[PDB]
Amino acid sequence: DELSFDMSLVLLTGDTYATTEELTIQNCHVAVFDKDGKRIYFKNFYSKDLGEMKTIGNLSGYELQLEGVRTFGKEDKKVSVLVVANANNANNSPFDNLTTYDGVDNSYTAKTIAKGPVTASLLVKIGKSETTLKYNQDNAPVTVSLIQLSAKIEYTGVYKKENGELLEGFSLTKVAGLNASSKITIFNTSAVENGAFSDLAYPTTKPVTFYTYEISDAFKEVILSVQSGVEPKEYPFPANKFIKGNYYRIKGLKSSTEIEWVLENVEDKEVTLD
Repeated sequence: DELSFDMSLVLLTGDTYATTEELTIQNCHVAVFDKDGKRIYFKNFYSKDLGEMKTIGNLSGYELQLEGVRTFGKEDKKVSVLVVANANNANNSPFDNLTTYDGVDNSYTAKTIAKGPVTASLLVKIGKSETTLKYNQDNAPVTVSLIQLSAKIEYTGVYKKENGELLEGFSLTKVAGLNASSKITIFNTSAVENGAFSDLAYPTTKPVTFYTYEISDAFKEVILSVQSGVEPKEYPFPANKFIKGNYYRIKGLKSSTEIEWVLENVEDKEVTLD
């Protein structure tokens, strides 16, 4: 005795600061679990399966079909669906051998990915939703709201404190302390939860907009090396201020003395300085 369901899945990347690249999903891993956290179904989707990015004004996302989710037929069955976007390998995902959501061995909560945020169009997103599979009844769509597992950081230069005029020079030469490792079951876009850490090199193209996974250690720093004449000076920021699913701007204020740095949380419209 066994019944088979097909689920309609909606992946929402955004609900106007994120670029089309940063909203792109090229591949994903979808996992379905029972009430006890046992994985009953999983599927790895790629660009031909994900289809096109649908957009209705302010909203944007992808539609997916989960064919052949097997149950054992006892009316309604409450389940949860977890989506990990842009972390798959060529033909499979690193999560394929994870048989439980929360467990001691081979679990999604224990899983750490070490592939750092570098490409805007291949940024990892994660989401989880709870639903009920209605037996011998017509299907209904289930939406999964995905968050950005990385933080977005834009260095916008050094300005004159007196008039707000942008100064020439003050080139970003180095960013040290960016994180390339992360947990995949953390969804709070307001608190730092990632305990995983490994060094993420600052690209040789020295970009002004760059990414990192969260850093929980209160003693870790993200250090910016900006030109101040002959030798570039180091400027440290608390690594735990950059939370996943947020966009930040680093601005400096020159006053013929030192530089007064400003950390802005763009979506929240908040600023933090000394």
